[PDB]
Amino acid sequence: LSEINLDVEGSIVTVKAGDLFRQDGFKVIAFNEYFDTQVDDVIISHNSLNGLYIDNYLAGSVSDLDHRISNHQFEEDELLEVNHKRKVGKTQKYSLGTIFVNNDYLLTAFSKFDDKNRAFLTMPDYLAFLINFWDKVNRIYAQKSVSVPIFGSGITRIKEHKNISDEDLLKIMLWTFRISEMRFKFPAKLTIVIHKDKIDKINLLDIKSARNGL
Amino acid sequence: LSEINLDVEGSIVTVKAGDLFRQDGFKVIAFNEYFDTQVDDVIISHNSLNGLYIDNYLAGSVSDLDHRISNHQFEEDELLEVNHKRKVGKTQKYSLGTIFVNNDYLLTAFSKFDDKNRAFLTMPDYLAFLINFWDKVNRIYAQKSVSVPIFGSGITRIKEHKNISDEDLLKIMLWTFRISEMRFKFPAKLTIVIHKDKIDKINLLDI
Repeated sequence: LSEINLDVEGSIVTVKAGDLFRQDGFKVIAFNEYFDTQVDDVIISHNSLNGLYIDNYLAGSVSDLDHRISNHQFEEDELLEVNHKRKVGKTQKYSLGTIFVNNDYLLTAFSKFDDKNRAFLTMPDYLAFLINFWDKVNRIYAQKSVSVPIFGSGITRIKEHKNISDEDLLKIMLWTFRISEMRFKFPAKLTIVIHKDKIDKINLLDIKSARNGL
Repeated sequence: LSEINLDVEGSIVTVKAGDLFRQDGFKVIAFNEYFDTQVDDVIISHNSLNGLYIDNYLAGSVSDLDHRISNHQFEEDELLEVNHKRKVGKTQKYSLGTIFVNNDYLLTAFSKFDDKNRAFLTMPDYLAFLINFWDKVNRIYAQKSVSVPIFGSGITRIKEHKNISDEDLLKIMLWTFRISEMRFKFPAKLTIVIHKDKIDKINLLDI
């Protein structure tokens, strides 16, 4: 079984094996809190989806995107404090769930970076990113297709849940999307794209319950 | 029906109709971020579970409790800022999920208060409180009985979710608890208590 459609409180949500970059419509790439763009296996890694987007899929130079983000008008709440101590990498912190749209890609600030440029989140941070993100897309991209990976199944560490399964992350994503879409009467059309090789690990049948919040 | 036991990650979580104050073991009362104690229908309502506890069940004086909390030594993360502008009530703010023990009662910092002193939470606040709260009780009160109400099903307003239902709050509580106990060999023994007048609108059968 490689695809499932579920009714989540009135909206059809699709979970399917595939390649995110082959999806038509809006595609979500998970960046870090600084919206770093330097793929040198030091800040951003070449195996991440964040570095893979920049390496082979970004339109234009990395230097052009940096200036588009630097000269972008983020809400007063989406802008955080500036880490002047950051040695290697950008300095402006952004609040999780922040979205910078770039052609048909939604670059979202997902993971945090510690003093040792390690990608991490706490479970409260993870659930808070999801709720904020789901709010922004259901509000801004109502009725538009949005395709997302399994947030946090890559190198991002969820503190104290290092062994969390992609199947648990997937259920959480559906629980938090339900909480969000239930306040919107025309939410986004959500597709969760699972890497074709990882789909054999996940039992899509263990997830259907999350469409009702359990 | 009125009671169900759920096999959550191997642990049993009881959901029952009844009166929280009649439970054996630990009973959780939700306070605000300042741990205020002035039941006066402006900063703490006399109808809230917070008010009923202080008015009808607090063993000791409110002053004994305020001072005991003041002189209590929380963690460094649990102690946040100090609203000096605070026109009324305590000024020390605590991080949601902080617990102060008071006999067989766990007084936990749950709701936030605004300028008008409205009890409120963002949905990310609510989920963060639960994860931070569950982790504390699963670590400190492992194998001990902890009874709780449905957090958020009272005067507290979850922003953008003014009309969230008690059944939906119960569902959030149950899967945020699962995430928590996941990382504990011996979690706490959780009993979620619903008020008899609300088990009609909630179908524990569904769940």
